[PDB]
Amino acid sequence: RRGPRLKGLRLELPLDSIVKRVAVGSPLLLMSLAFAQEFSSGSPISCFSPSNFSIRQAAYVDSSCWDSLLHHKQDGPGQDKMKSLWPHKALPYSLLALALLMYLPVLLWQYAAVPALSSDLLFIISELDKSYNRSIRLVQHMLKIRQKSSDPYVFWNELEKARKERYFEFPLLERYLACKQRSHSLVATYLLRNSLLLIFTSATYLYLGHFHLDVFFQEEFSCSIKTGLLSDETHVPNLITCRLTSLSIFQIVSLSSVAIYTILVPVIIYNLTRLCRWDKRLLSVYEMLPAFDLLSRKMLGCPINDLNVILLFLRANISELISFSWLSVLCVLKDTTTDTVVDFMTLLAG
Amino acid sequence: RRGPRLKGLRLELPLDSIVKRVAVGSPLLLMSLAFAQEFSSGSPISCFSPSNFSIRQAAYVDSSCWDSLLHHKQDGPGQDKMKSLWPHKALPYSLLALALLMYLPVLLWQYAAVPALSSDLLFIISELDKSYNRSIRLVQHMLKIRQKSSDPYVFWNELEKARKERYFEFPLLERYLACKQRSHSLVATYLLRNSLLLIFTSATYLYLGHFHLDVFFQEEFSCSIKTGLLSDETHVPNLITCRLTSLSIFQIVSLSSVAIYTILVPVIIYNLTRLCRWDKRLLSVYEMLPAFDLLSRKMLGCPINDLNVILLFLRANISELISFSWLSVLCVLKDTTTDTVVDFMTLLAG
Amino acid sequence: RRGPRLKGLRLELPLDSIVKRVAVGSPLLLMSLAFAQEFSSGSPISCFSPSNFSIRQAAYVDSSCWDSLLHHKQDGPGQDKMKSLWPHKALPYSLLALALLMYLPVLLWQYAAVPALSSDLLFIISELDKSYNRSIRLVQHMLKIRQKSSDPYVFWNELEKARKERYFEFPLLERYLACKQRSHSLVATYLLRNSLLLIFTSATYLYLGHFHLDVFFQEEFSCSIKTGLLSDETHVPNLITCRLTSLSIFQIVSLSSVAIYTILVPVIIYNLTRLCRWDKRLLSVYEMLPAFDLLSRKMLGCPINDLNVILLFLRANISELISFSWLSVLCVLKDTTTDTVVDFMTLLAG
Amino acid sequence: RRGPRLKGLRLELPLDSIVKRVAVGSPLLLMSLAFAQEFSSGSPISCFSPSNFSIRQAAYVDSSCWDSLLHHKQDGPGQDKMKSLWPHKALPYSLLALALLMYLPVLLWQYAAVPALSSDLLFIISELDKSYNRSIRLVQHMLKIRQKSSDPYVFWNELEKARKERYFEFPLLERYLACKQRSHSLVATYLLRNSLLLIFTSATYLYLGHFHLDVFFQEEFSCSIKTGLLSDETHVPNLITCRLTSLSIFQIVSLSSVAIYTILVPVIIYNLTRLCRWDKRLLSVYEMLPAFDLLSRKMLGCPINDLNVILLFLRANISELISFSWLSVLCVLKDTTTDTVVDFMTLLAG
Amino acid sequence: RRGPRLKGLRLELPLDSIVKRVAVGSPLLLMSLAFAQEFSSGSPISCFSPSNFSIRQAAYVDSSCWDSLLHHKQDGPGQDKMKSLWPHKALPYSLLALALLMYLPVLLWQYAAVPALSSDLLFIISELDKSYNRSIRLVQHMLKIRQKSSDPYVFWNELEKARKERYFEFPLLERYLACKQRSHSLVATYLLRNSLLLIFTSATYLYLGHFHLDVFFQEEFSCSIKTGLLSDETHVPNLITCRLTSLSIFQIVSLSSVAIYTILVPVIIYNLTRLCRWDKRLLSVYEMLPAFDLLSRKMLGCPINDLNVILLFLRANISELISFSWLSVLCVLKDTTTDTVVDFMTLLAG
Ligand SMILES: *[C@@H]1O[C@H](CO)[C@@H](O)[C@H](O)[C@H]1NC(C)=O
Ligand SMILES: *[C@@H]1O[C@H](CO)[C@@H](O)[C@H](O)[C@H]1NC(C)=O
Ligand SMILES: *[C@@H]1O[C@H](CO)[C@@H](O)[C@H](O)[C@H]1NC(C)=O
Ligand SMILES: *[C@@H]1O[C@H](CO)[C@@H](O)[C@H](O)[C@H]1NC(C)=O
Ligand SMILES: *[C@@H]1O[C@H](CO)[C@@H](O)[C@H](O)[C@H]1NC(C)=O
Repeated sequence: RRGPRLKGLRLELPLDSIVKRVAVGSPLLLMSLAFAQEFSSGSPISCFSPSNFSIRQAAYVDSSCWDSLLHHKQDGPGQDKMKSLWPHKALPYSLLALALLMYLPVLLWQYAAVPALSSDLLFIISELDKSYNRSIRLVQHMLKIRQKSSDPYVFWNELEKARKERYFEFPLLERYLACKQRSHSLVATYLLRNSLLLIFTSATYLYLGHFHLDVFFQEEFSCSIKTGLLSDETHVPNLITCRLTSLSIFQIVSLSSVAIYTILVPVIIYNLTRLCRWDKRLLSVYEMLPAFDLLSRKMLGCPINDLNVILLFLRANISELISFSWLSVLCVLKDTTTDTVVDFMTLLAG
Repeated sequence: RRGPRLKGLRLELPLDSIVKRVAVGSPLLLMSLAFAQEFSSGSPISCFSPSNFSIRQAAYVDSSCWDSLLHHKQDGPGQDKMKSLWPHKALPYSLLALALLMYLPVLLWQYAAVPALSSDLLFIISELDKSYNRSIRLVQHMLKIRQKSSDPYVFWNELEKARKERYFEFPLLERYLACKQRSHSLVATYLLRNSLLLIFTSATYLYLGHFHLDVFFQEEFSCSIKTGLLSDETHVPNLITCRLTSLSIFQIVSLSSVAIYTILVPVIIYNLTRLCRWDKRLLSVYEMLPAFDLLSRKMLGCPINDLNVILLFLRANISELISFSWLSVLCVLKDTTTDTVVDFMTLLAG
Repeated sequence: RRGPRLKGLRLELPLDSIVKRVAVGSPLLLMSLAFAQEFSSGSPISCFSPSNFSIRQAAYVDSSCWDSLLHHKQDGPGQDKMKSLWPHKALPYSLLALALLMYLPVLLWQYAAVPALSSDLLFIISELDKSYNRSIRLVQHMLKIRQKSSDPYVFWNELEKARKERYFEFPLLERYLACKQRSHSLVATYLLRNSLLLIFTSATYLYLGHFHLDVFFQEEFSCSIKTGLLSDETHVPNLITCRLTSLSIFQIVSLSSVAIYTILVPVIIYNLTRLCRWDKRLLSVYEMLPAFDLLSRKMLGCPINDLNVILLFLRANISELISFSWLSVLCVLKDTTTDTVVDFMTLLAG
Repeated sequence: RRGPRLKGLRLELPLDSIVKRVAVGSPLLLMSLAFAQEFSSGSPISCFSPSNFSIRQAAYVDSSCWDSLLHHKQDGPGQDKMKSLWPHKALPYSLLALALLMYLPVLLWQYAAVPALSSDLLFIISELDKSYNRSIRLVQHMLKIRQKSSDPYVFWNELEKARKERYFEFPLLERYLACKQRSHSLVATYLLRNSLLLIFTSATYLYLGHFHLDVFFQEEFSCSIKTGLLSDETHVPNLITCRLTSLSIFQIVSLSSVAIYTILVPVIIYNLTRLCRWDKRLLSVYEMLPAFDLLSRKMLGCPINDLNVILLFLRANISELISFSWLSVLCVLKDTTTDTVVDFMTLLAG
Repeated sequence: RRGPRLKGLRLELPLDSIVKRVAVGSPLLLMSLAFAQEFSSGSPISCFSPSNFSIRQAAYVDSSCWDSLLHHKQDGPGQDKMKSLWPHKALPYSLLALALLMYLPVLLWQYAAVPALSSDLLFIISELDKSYNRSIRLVQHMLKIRQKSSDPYVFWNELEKARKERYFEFPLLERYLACKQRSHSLVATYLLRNSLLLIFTSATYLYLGHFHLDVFFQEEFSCSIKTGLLSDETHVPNLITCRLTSLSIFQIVSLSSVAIYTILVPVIIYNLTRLCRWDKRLLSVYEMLPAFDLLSRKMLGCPINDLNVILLFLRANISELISFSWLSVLCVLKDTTTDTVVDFMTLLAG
């Protein structure tokens, strides 16, 4: 029971998982599409060499014109003195670099803030289960006392007496939360991961703006082979002119990546903003019970605190641990009420 | 028992599962067929270049004419000044976009309304099994009292006394259903998912009506290569005329998608209408027992309510849980009768 | 025990399963063969273009003549003014449509009549095992009474007394069968599924008689390319004449499908006939036992009733459940008899 | 223990399993070899067309001459007016038909005689284990009386008394075997399956004798393309003459299939003959045991009875069930004897 | 414990398994290599046709010359009037035939001598474990008697008395072994399997000596195409002369197979000779314990008896069953001793 609970513990908020998967898979899918196009077309570019050229000579011209992009510029009939067509060649490599960059912050978070968070979460839930049991066991005596005397004054007095009984409030958790309220490691790692994601998105925007808009269309370009030693060969032409077939795929890939990351920006902004605000209905729900009372009194402090991230993970987990299904219904009963404690105790016993 | 039961709980209905599968598989199947045709034909189009052109020059003409669809229009000998043949090139990408759009509402529903619904279903069934056990436990005393006195007046009086005994009616369920009847999150998500499906179907209709009917046949088109820098090349022709071989596949894909989504429309309309009416024979069947009676008196309210969706999921689930295997036969016995309670109690005990 | 039993419950039948498998596998296998032939031949058709045509122009002619089947009708040199050769191109698509049509009634039956039948079978067998145990429990007292007095008059009197004892006859089963005898959902679904199978078989017959017999042989056909915008090109011929290589595969596929469905027709007719008659030796076998006696008195009514389908499934299942291996031997003993009950009781106890 | 025994029960004998496997594997393996040759050669036939013909025209001639086998006869330079070369084209299809035909009787046997045989076998073995236990339980008293009195007269008298005690002889088994001696379903299915196998073997012999010997060698054949519309084409030759490369593979396949089925004939003859004779040493072994004595006295009748098949499967199964390893040694002891019963009882107890 | 022992029983010896694997896999590996060479070379042979021949005509010549090996001889420039080059074509088929022939005796042995041997082995080991336990249980009394009186005369007298006690010597095993001494089925099957292996090895030697040495080198051969109907074709040459590329692979395959089977011959001879001699140190080791004494004194007759095979399998199995690790150490103690019995008894007790 315990071990399976530890394995099922969540250390990555459900919403951020989709962002991780998208930001790490989209460049990979685009790169796979680029490779598929490259291997389907046979040749990345095709050139219009004279009829005299044999098949081998034409293949040599194609290869030398396609491989001379990273090295020398090539100019089409709509451009200035020079235009750089290199991004056509360095597209899959840039996609690999972008995928690695996007995966890097995930690795940073996992290696830097998985173990402490796991330990804190497991310890807190282990304490909280028995804390809830101990809080519940007094409800029977509370109900008997209420039945004996119906006035509310005695009820409030006995509630105060139970609170002061010192049989609970777990001074361990009080000190632990007091210490955590000053810790900043988890918030630091979270904010750093989000900021890295945003910085890399801006970097991709800059890359696709500086190096892809200039040659976005660039239908054809006039290559040359005489730059090498074979300048005394009159057989070859001077300015063999040709084009590149994967231009449409390049344009698509670029636009698709831009759109995907524009979509992803606001999600990351919301994820970062989640820390600025303390986790409000649930707070009023859990304030009543002494077990959750201790951790609900810390909202006076600044929102940016390690406990805040721990609070987010507790809210994410407790939704499925099992301990949440009861107090929610109990507080729904309280809200509906103009008896409730007796019904809650009966349900818990059942 | 509880574990496997909560694993086996269904949260997507049986009928909507087929629609979800179809609306995401059909576009993928059509895309796979398009890619298979592309890689089987070797080239997407073939052009009738002069005999002087070598193999490499002919391949260059083919590639430049096939890649100049998204960029420039091409006109056949039956059209107006201009006709756009770009939908031929952007078919698989549009199919991918449509598949993602159709899959989006499923993800929205699963991320937005799976956990609350799961918790509500689990709590309701867990309480309902105990409610049924407690209710059936009193049939023995009912039988003894009925045997002692045969008149129906005493039977009715004792039935009222049992109802007022207060040993059941579970004030938890009463207040839970009262709260649910005002909630609108589940109905909102359901209606939003259905409306998204309808809107995306209409969008596909518009896309295939605007950008496929104009060039539905468009056998051939007249391409040109002189638009580039090689406008001084007298060797090449001026208006190389050629065609595209995947026209039949394009026409099929379009018609097939239109037919599939026309088929799917009415199913989604029925799914949306399901909420407009409360789930009648089963209602009369389950009204008798006190356990199901409590949720059977909420029919007065507006049909649109969170409880209605939960009612649908309970009806879908109880049909296989096991709890329904008895009351149906008991109410069949009641219908047959001009003793029945005794037979039902004996069957339950057995 | 109960779990594995309900997993092993059969809800299709041993015979109709083979028809279900064949009616879907045959079109799929034929389509796979057609695709294999298409990808092995490389070119679905080959045309006899002049020697002047280069390789690219010849490939263009092949593609344009093969793609102009579904759009225009081509004329062979043995025919009337015009003949339609489109079924050659639309063969695998028609096979896919036929496979989907064949699979549709199976899905209808599974989604429409699997759950009610499963529940009815489960309840009936669960009650019948206990009924058999209770019935056999009295054989000991019957044996003692028979041993005490050897005359047959007292034996018959005690048999009547046991029948009237009211310790069995399970009024639940009586009313359940009475209600079922009026139900018609299961018979309706069964008849609808079989009728859909027959209608689709007739539709395939019509399709292969209208659109395959006319062009069954159609060795060659005279194609044309000047219909496009190369009508002023004197280089091309006027009426390039050519043939299609997969003609034999087409002929085979057609004949094979016709034969397979002709074989399948009588099986479905027999499946429909199975409902018109109640299942006779087994009835005389099971009449004696009181538990089986109740369900054996309902044949006075029309054979077309919901209970009839449930009776068929009971006969199909009980053959392997275990509850049948004994009564068969007991009734074999009864037939062999000119003691038997004592031997049966001893065997059951052992 | 029981369930695993039921699963491990053999229902197809060990010898006929090899014939079943071979009669289906051989045609499938030959078909796979034919397809491998077809896809390795690239062209099923190659033709010697003039040098003027381009590559496309030569491929057209090849395809039209290879596809005109099933349609029109082709004559080689050693034949009469006409010879039919169709069997070259319809070889893999004929192999598929033969494989399906050979698989059909197996399916008939499995669907028609598996369940009754399984039920009879399981019932008989379940009764026989208890019968053997009861029979051996009396060996202790037999040994005691034999020790008390050494004369053989008292031994025989006590043997007769034990036989008449009526504590065994299981009247159930007697009546069951008496009923089975008249049943003919199992022998009918067995003989029908064997006769179907023999008939299909003879059919293959006829097919390979009528349609393969005539054109067994048929090196080359003179094709023609002018039969179509292009009879005014002076360019093409009149009687293009060519050959087929897979002739050796065809010859092999034919000879191999003939040899395999000639090998299989005698095995099936022996399988059929197995029923004509009752299974003798084992009968003398099992006659002594009272449990096996009952079925031993049933060979007075005709060997062709249902029990004969049941006897064959009992002999096949008991060899591994466990109930055979002891009585064989006991009867070996009896044969060696000029004490043995005491040793057998001690071994059984141990 | 028992069942796993039955599954782990060895029924094929450790040495003959390697011979089986080699003799069944070597031809398969050589066939795979031949097929790989065939599919890597593209054309099994290449011919030097004139320059006038187009590509299609050259391919036709290649195919017609390669396919005319099994039909007509081809003569090279070093040979007599005729030489047969067919073995080049039938090499993989001959390898398949050889593999099937080598696998046949294995199947014969497994189908004909696995069940009886398995039953005998399991029965013998089951009896022998109890025999060993019963024999060792008397060592305690033997030790007590030896301690009471130290003289060897009383020790020998008590040993004889224990041997005559009749509490062991298991007349079951005595009679079983006496019967087995006359059985010959197992030795017959073993000798037949070995003789089949030797005969098939000799057959391969004959096949490779008659049909491979004559044309072992045979670099080239002069083919002809005019033998058909194109004898009036002046365009074709008369005696197109060409070679075959897989000659080296053929030579290798042949030499490798010869070497492998020459290696395998002596191993099979040793396996056959194994039966001629009874298995000697172990015989003296087991001559002591009464459990193994019974089977040790059954060696007086001819070594070729059924028990001999049973003895071989017992020796092979007991090495790992567990029942041998003790008596070996006890007899080592006996050999080392000039005390040994006392030490062995103390070790057993410990
Ligand atoms: C074509 O070839 C000739 C001779 O090889 C050469 O003189 C001429 O320059 C070539 N054409 C071009 C455009 O270079
Ligand atoms: C064929 O080639 C010649 C010279 O290479 C050129 O003048 C002519 O225009 C070409 N014909 C076409 C139709 O392009
Ligand atoms: C053959 O080619 C020449 C020149 O390319 C052309 O004039 C003639 O029409 C062609 N033959 C046919 C049958 O079209
Ligand atoms: C070769 O081609 C010429 C012209 O294309 C034709 O007249 C002649 O008949 C052809 N040769 C044969 C054998 O058909
Ligand atoms: C070359 O071809 C011509 C005609 O195409 C033919 O007459 C001659 O015999 C061929 N050469 C040889 C060596 O056969």
